Amino acid sequence: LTKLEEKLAPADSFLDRHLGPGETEQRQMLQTLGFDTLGDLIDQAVPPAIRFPRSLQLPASQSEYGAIAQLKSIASKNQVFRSYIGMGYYDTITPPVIQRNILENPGWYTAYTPYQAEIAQGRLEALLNFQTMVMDLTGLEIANASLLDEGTAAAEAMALSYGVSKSKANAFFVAQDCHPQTIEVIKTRANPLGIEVIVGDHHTFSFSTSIFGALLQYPATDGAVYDYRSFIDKAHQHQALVTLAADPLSLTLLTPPGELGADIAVGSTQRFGIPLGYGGPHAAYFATKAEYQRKMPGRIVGVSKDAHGNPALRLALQTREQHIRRDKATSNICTAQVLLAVMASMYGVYHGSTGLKNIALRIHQLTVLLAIGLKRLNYSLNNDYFFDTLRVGVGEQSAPAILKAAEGRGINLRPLVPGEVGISLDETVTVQDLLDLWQVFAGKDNLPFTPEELWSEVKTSFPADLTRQSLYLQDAVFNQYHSETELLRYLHQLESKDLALNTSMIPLGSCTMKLNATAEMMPVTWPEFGKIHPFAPAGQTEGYQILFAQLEAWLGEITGFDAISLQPNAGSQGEYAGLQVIRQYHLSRGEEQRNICLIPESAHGTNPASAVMCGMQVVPVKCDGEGNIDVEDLTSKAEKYGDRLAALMVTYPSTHGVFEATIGTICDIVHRFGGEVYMDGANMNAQVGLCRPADFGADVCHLNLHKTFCIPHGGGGPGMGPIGVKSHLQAFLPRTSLDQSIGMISAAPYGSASILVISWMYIAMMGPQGLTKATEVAILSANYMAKRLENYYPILFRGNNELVAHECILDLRPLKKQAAIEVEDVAKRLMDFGFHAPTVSWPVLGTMMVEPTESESLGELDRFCDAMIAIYQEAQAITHGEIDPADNPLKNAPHTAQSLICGEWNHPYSQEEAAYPAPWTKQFKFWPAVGRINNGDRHLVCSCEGME
Amino acid sequence: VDLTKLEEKLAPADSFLDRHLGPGETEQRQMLQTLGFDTLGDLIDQAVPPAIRFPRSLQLPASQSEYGAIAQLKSIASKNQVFRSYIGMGYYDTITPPVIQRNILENPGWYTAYTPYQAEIAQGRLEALLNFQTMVMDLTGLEIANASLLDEGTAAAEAMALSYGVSKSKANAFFVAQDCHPQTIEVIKTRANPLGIEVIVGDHHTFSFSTSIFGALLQYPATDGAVYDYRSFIDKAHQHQALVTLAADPLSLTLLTPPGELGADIAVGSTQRFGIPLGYGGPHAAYFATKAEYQRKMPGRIVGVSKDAHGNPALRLAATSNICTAQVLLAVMASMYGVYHGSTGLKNIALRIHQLTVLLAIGLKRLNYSLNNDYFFDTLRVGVSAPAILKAAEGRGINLRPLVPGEVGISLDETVTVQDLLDLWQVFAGKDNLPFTPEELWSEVKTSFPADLTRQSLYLQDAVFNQYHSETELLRYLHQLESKDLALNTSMIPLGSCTMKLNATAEMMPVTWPEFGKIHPFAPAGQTEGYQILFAQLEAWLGEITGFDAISLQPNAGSQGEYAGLQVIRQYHLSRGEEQRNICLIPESAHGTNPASAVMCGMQVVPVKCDGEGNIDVEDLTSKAEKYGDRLAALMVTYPSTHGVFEATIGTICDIVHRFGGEVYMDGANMNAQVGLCRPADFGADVCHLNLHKTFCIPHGGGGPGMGPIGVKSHLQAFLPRTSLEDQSIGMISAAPYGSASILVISWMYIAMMGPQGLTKATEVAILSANYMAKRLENYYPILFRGNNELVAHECILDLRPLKKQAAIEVEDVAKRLMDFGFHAPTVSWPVLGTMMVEPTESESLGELDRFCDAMIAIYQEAQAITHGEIDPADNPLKNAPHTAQSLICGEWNHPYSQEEAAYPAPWTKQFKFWPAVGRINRHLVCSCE
Ligand SMILES: [Cl-]
Ligand SMILES: [Cl-]
Repeated sequence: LTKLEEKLAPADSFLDRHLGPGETEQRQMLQTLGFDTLGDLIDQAVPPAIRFPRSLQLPASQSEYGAIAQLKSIASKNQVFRSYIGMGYYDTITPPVIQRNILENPGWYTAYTPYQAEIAQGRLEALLNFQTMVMDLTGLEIANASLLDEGTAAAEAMALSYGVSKSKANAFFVAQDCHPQTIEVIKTRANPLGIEVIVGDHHTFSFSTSIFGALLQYPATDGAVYDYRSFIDKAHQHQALVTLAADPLSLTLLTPPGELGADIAVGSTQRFGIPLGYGGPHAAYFATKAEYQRKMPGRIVGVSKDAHGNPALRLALQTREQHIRRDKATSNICTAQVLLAVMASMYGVYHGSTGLKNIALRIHQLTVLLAIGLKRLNYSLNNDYFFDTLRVGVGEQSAPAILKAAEGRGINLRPLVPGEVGISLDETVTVQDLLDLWQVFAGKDNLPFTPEELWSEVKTSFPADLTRQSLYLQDAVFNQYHSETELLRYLHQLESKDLALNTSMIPLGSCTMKLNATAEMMPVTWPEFGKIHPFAPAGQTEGYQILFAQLEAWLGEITGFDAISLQPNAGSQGEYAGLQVIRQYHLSRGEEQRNICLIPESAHGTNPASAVMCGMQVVPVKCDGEGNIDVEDLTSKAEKYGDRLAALMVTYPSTHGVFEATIGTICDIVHRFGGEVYMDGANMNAQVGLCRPADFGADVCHLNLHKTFCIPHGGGGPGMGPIGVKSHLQAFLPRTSLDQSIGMISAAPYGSASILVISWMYIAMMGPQGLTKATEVAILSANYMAKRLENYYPILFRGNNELVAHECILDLRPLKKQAAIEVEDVAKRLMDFGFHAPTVSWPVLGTMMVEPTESESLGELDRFCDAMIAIYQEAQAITHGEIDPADNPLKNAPHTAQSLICGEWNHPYSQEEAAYPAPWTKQFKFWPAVGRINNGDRHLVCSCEGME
Repeated sequence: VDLTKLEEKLAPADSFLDRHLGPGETEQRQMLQTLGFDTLGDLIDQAVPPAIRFPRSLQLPASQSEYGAIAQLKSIASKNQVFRSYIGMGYYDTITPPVIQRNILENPGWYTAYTPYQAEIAQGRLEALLNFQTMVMDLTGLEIANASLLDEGTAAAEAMALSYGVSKSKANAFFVAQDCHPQTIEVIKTRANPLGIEVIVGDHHTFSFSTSIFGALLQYPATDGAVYDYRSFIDKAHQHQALVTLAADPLSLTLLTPPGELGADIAVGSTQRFGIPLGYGGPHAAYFATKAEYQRKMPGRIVGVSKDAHGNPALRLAATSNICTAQVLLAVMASMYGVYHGSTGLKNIALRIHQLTVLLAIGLKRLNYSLNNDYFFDTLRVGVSAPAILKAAEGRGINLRPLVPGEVGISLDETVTVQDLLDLWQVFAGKDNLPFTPEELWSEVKTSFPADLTRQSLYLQDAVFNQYHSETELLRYLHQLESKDLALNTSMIPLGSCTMKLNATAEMMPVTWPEFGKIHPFAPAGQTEGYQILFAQLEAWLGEITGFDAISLQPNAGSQGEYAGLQVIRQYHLSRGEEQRNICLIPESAHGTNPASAVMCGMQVVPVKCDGEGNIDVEDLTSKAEKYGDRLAALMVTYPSTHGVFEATIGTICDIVHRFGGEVYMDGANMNAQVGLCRPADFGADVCHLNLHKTFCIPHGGGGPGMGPIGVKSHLQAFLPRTSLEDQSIGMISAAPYGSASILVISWMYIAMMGPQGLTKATEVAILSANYMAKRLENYYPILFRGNNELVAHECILDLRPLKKQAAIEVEDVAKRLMDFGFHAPTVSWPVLGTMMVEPTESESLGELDRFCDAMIAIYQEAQAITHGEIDPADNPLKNAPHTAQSLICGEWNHPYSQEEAAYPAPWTKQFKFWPAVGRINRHLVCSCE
């Protein structure tokens, strides 16, 4: 068969679809570089000492059609139950128009963070809608653009609360009826910080122990609705901030955290039409009082002005605070769950306040009806008040029998304690479902009541003093797009403002903006993956178990690590998990004093943030004068701190894009002094099939599946950051269910499980040969671009035949010295050529880092190079005094259509020179939606963006 | 029951009717207020004549939520079985590239616009269509190709009609090879009957040509897979001045010498194999190619290259035929398959299929079976118990083709793997251990068609077929074309007579479920139970809506519906021994497809006058009915009229026709004014067609035929087209028993989600919105043809002729100027020359309606400025529209108006601007709207 099929005319190959440059184009590019074969270039680019000497051991590549069919048979092994398990995840109905035109639209999911706000106004507006929706619902004044999941959001509230206090308190109170995974995430975050987590009963908590904060669940995990006002008042007189983890759908009916006096509200917006996803992805919310706005973690959309005085949005950063409490108040998050926040905000837009309230009201009414019927069947109910969740006492002999009978109908209930079961209803629930529940509990299909007769007993089952009266979602945007046609057009208008991968290459250094192929994306929205509750019984998730087993083995082979955790749900979470595992390792050997983390001064700012969150003390390691890592400063500090040494965090190849052939020795050094080596996987697209982190001395790494392995960038999302570890660290990995484990890094055991299918598909379609070729072509394209631009812009940090790896760093500092042109000028001017800028001013201030990836055609690479060459000449005209140095296209970019068409034109250049500076713009023109937005040095944590 | 009563108590759930309707309750009351009515019911009572008002609720299932309707259809779909069908017969499983599926077929930017009437804002799909034509031209080796036809059978029937019109032969006979696909032969006979054409079905091997023919149709490769050299046959046909058509598989043409090189005059075929779902019959784009010497009588639409006002390249869409559409969406998909794969990719797909087929053949031979095709491409004719072979195949989820006793056919395709090959061998062997090893057979593998038919000529050598092979490049190319086109995701397209309403996501979703999209139209009945349920339900529901006793879902275009309906009437009169009844009465304001359909049916058209108020002249009708009483076949009517009027005389009109022995056919163009409010059968129509792509939400596809089912009274039921391959059936109207079956799920979903209450409300709101627009515009443009109580129905006709008198402004000036405001024009110059007919539908919001009215009002003021000498009568925005960005930005500006006045004439254009891709590009008797 195999040898028979090899004889047949070639079939459609996914590798060819994924690679931008074909064979012909590759030969052209090699010729400009001066190499006969790609193999020759790669032999010079990669140091023999670390070159992986064999083929990756992975399943042979399949066609798109074949991979889909294989994954379909795997998916068919999952069972889609009606899960009434609750615990922070509830089935919901994604309006088809949103599923098709957002979730299944590359126009919405292919861009990354809105670094270049002028060409991201569409998704920034949807995020602003998300924030408004969260503010209205929570009754709190400030809301960010979303966080990873509910549990991590709660941990961010804990950190903020510690930073605000001025007392001797080191305890944080967590109610024992918070969701259990939330408590686990908080404990895991508290451990390296030395924070005492007190898990207790809010009813009886004495406040005899000083706390800086308290977390309460609203409604509680068992469904109970409580009035938290007196707790909140007592907490305040003890100087603690109170955070409510509050179900946002419930807030359409219940008095909100703001009005109860709470200081912070967090929760999941999953119920706003986001698939269960077997854990994710879902956007969590975070809201607080205006007095704490400067301490807000993560990203937040603000309203600014453009150069024409018109309103424009930008994605702001947490302002950098200097204070004695920074060591426990640090956050490492630079992203938002953008795509999912867009989806949740659009759910609110489509339903309106009345539609949302009606959804909640119907859930409540069905829940009340369920309760009445259960009582008529002589079960006991334990919640005095509730929204959507009942706590049913059944008799400790009968509980497993009830759960098994429910399963017999394709229904999951929540096993509470023996003699008790929980039931959470949701938007999908019908009267037919209600009848199934009754019959299950009755043990027969004939009931001693008729469903309709029970209606007279139905009434609001939460107290009057918690019955919300205040309004929400009153702004026009939530009232005017309720027909499918109007929402369709609203989505299209927003999408059209944004430059995504369906327009042009976005060559973001360190971000790997490669192809997010349709076949990879398709299975995400199969219900067998999308409609599974994360806490469903193992018997119903055999397909996911297979998916996990295979992905773990494959990523393990690519990295060379012995074990993989698929849990961490962001790049930053991967770093954090990796450091946590290292910390736990030293603890397991009785060495609680190894807390020094060596970090190269060129590192992305999330690295030391993550280290600080792990209770580590960062020690900077210096760079060369040739831009490589300085071994002697490393050694000097590896000695000075030698018996305190916990870790070295390194990126390979370097953040400067260098294949440092000294990598194995650096590792050999750290080990000599007792430390472990962690590799940041940002630059892993230069490695796949060419070298393996475990082989050169790394003990743990994380991978960015949303970079190297095709999960889309989501308009700014966290993606997934699984970690690989060697055998000696295996015992410490995050738990895969609800023991030397560090605990839980993400709320869900497999993080955002549903998007893992994308990376599975990529590997299945590429195979060993495909994955390796992709790496080699990415290196080819970077070197090609470097070679084309080297006479215009100095290329920094070369080899080794003076080659680069997968990215090239352009030095724009001469343009400032010669023409007073700033890197931001070049970035906006690129928009007029139809391009999103590459990475700006990181790792080197005043430069650009360009990463084309392997997915972009020679034609597209040449156009970008031609744009940069055109911009060089514009700068020359300034330098030579041929144009006004203050009034020129570079200073005035981006140019909107209106600015060129309306009003008086007083520029020493033509409207044509402004809008059509290259031939291709006259065939297809992308219009910047707004002029340059108001407001050099990089943020200290989110290093690729401007300081706040 | 008790659950229903309990459910009604609960807080309201998301209602599909609310999503479908543009105006909400608040907007509706605001519109009723401007009209002078307190309730919608008061308006409708005055709009619909009480004598024809349907007096009860439609009897249809209560509405379901989007979520619930999807779940119900899913349980129906799960009753279908997706087999590996190697049946062939003109349908072959194929791989739709996922990037094309997601970004074209499941993209409203591609499927929501209609025909490119306004070419300046349709350059995207026009270019994709140009690509389709180039692809067909290259593959067939013939010079002129149209933008596609409905299906293979009807395209072959169009070829017959072309041949009849241009052949110099005095013969009246058309030869059809007996090894053409069986359904093709049926469609040809059905089209030939009313024309008096003799169809000769025979063996092309032995046909003597002593019998004179004007045309011949040959299948390449043949239906049983045999590949023949038709050169000698073609030469003899030419000796007799007959035209030869080859029905040629376009994939096979990557390997086989093409029709153009064999001497053929016309080539037709299906492009379904170019990545289009089986669809249980459709929709698929058929191709039609021919020579320049025959060009003038070729059917359908053809994209041409022209120039715009700036001298830049621009596209436009240039034995009678009634076809005005092309299968646009599917032609786009077929051409993008060609663009994605390129010449090499296509040839490799074909070559692998052939190699697999030769391998299959060698293996079957080792197993002592007889192989009957000397030469073949993808299809084997296998001689033996054939029933036991077929049954054994079914046991592995495989369908083979039952030929004659002792013979089975096997057609391989793009999805076939060596594992599938192994399966076929084991079936025929009778065990899993074969007396050979798969790899061992490779040595005997050789090209199994002759050198004399081995293609050497190249194809798809243009750059477009060579530059978009990565997924990223294709995604971007698709995005750029899409971006040029104005579709329903941009703004309302209020085309009178086209009903541009919401094509809801939930309705579209099931089209691409494998259980609907991946079923072969000739799969065994036991595998298609879900479709059987779908058809039964749809037939019952459409019958209740129309009042008819029986529905045929077969006709696969609006024009096919008219044609089918008239064929049924013709057959009725034949059944009564009254062939002399061939007079078709048609109002003079009718769409041109109506008389063309009648002529195709062998009928003689007699026009009927409109009166001084633009209603059917009852006296004239009565006089003509009486005059042609002895010969009266039919009256064709639209209701409400083509002038948009609910005539109170419709029942009287039907009575007069019946009194003189005619039947009444109703064109369903205006059914969006009727649903729930009146029923064609109830007022006297004997048959009608419905346009499912207008009234019932099938997308307009960028110009597609949609589906045109007919409803008939019991006395016509015997004559309906057959639903499977003595009876009184007219035969076959479409190639597939249920036409484009996969898209029928869209109308099922709409009816399931709307319910009887929703369907009726939709109609009422459509009438409300048209009346609202007329009231807003009446002071600026005279409203023509108001009905009783001075109300219109679902559309209003704006008189633009005063603008011509006062300002020398033409309707085309206004149509292009609307582009600068971000709107696609309404229907231009039909049914009344120099006017516009606007149909908003119920799906557009009050905000959108007001913007369109405001644009028309602003344009009225621009005309006034010309009239009053405030601006140059020749150099003004109306004459220079549409304005491209480049024209406003590049070169010298010498107009007396500003660039801002050109590009931003309304405030909304400063919030969102749609840019016309080209400047202005430099009445048809059939396709009347163009
Ligand atoms: Cl491989
Ligand atoms: Cl209803």
